[PDB]
Amino acid sequence: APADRLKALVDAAVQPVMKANDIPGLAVAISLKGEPHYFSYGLASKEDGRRVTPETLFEIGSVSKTFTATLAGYALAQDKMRLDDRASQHWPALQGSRFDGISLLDLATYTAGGLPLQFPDSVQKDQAQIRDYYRQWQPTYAPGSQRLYSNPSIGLFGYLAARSLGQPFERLMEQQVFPALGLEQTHLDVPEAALAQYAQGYGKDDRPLRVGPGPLDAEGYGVKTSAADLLRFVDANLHPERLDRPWAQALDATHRGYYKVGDMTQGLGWEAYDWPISLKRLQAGNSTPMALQPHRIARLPAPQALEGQRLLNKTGSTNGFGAYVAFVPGRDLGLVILANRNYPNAERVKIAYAILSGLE
Ligand SMILES: *[B]([O])([O])[C][N]C(=O)/C(=N\OC([C])([C])C([O])=O)C1=[C]SC([N])=N1
Repeated sequence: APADRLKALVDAAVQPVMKANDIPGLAVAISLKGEPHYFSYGLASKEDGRRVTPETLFEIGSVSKTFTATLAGYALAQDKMRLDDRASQHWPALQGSRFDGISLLDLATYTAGGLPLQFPDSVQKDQAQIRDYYRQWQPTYAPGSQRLYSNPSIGLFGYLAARSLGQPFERLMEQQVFPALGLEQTHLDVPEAALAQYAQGYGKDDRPLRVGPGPLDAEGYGVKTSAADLLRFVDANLHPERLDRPWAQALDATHRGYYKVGDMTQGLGWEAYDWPISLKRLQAGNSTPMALQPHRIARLPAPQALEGQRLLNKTGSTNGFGAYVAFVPGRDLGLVILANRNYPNAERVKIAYAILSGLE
């Protein structure tokens, strides 16, 4: 009976949304009172008929920001940086720039003063171009005052966290972070031996789309992972105490809220809501206006623990893919939804809300 009821709940949430958004393939993974449950739908590749499984690799886009935040949490645990550091402390090229007056916290939480959603098209994936972009950038408004969701912002946060540890960002993730979290199916650069698992992404007229190189891509949006590995990461977030102590502290650093915008409390990577909350309010917090427009923040007088009666979440998108992760610390409940079409955030949240409501 229980396996039949859980399958009926997840199918009822997923199937109409896959049909309505023409999603070729979708993987669900659920952590429920310490047990994993997987539901796999459709095709990883339409052309070769490869089916989605819990081992299929998807692009998770900005869910990568929670991994970037975890690396910064490790640098914090090691006393190699502090969130109140000026950004230019960690990169001499930025000395004398406006990054002398911008904190690592500002970069991590998109409050540096109007760093845009993307690097401009004039900035290619090239160390000198990225360096020169930051050297010349000037805030539109005071650092710390307005949230503008931004790849160059948290990208530079990750880049500087890696500099504080004295190694390149991609090497630290591969050699230290993924192994510490027990993640063997999680990649910034998918090995040749694993390419057979890499789903195709789909856009307009089913154009094939896998993410191409971009400036600070690894830090902002570069992770490819399976539903099973991403649920292992959610389970690490639900139980940091099970990891070796520096890594427990690194995860805990991603569960601290600094300010509110509407119903959302901003952490490092994770965004949190009170739980329960209406589906419409969870959709609104993950809406296009929240992501694309500047919002004045309401700063907390001290950092707030993102635990208990809360939902922590993150959306992630690339041209071909749409991911969503959510978990409820105080209920030991976690959810991953990975798809190979970039379909609306509101639809991702609709699936998740139906599942989380029915596990409740
Ligand atoms: B992340 O996945 O949130 C980073 N997102 C992006 O770079 C892109 N869109 O950003 C918005 C519109 C905020 C979103 O909802 O993801 C992006 C990259 S390629 C593409 N089609 N969209």
